[PDB]
Amino acid sequence: SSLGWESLKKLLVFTASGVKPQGKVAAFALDGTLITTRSGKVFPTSPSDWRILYPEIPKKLQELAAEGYKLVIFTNQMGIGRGKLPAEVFKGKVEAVLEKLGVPFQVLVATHAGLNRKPVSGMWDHLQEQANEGIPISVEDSVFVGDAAGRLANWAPGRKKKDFSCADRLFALNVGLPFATPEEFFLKWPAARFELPAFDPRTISSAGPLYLPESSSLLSPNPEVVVAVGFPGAGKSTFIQEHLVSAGYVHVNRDTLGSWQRCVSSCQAALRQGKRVVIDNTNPDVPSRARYIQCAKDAGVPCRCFNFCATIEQARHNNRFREMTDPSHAPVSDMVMFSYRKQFEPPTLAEGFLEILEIPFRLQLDPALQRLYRQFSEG
Ligand SMILES: [Mg+2]
Repeated sequence: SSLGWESLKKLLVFTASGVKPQGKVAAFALDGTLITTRSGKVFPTSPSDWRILYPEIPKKLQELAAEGYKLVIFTNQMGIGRGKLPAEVFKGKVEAVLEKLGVPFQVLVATHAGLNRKPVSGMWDHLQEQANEGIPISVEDSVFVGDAAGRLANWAPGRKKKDFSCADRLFALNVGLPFATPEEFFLKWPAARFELPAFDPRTISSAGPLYLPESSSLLSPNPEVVVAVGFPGAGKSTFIQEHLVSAGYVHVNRDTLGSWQRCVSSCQAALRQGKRVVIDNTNPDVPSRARYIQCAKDAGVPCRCFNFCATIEQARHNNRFREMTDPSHAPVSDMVMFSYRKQFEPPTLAEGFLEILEIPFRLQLDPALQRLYRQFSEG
């Protein structure tokens, strides 16, 4: 009898009869890799809407098992976490697929966004640390096979669409696994052309200066207004807390003050009191920023802009990292991200700023969290 299903926080694991721990793994995505629709539709019409993708598949799997590879599936199924796909039904579909494939598999299912969702390596770490009886797995001798491979359109007849995702290729990259597409692997087709995301989080450094120009000072001894600018999730608020509010700057958040009449009133009152003020908002465009410049000008104090360099990709990456690691994080919607980008006009001295400091996007974190930060986290 099979050890069967285990249900964890944001993970399902199935261990078939005959699964043995091994020092090397041949791992597979499920949908689009081992199976596709029987119906010939892009998306399955029922739980039973599947067939084995290529008849070459079972033979390769038998060869792999005979060579000592532990056969494993790593499948994203966020429809389960979203409530659109019942777990108990998906479990049944998997068991039927495994029956048809005719070999013992261990299956890991990422039901939610976060640490377990490919390309993040959570499922690999669960396999290694919890589900392989303490046997170290040689990543160099293993392989991951999947269809979310970032391929350009037309790698084969009837593939006018590029891959929906690069999550499978990126999962392999994060873990250090050799990677192949189903057609490369099962069919021995030549390598398909693919693209990787433009932002590579492995390139993120703690290095470099905190701000530029370095000859400048983050603080002023006299009243002033600092206007922060940068994507939400860029880490503006954390920076502003650490360096300005800790130094006694009055924190101004337009969102929470109600009107402008009140935001500018707050600013003006702080300035009369001999205080320095920081505007901690996205402030993407000239009109957003002009209200604070005018406030400063009226009070006769300098206005400076702190321009956070994070790109949209870096911001979204940071947002996903914080969602996975920080229980106080307010998740930023893609709606607000792309909205900001639409509105963004870079700050210039012409608007009326005394100076503009650039704040490079830099790695802030426990060593483990640093390893996690350098993982691609979206396909
Ligand atoms: Mg797939």
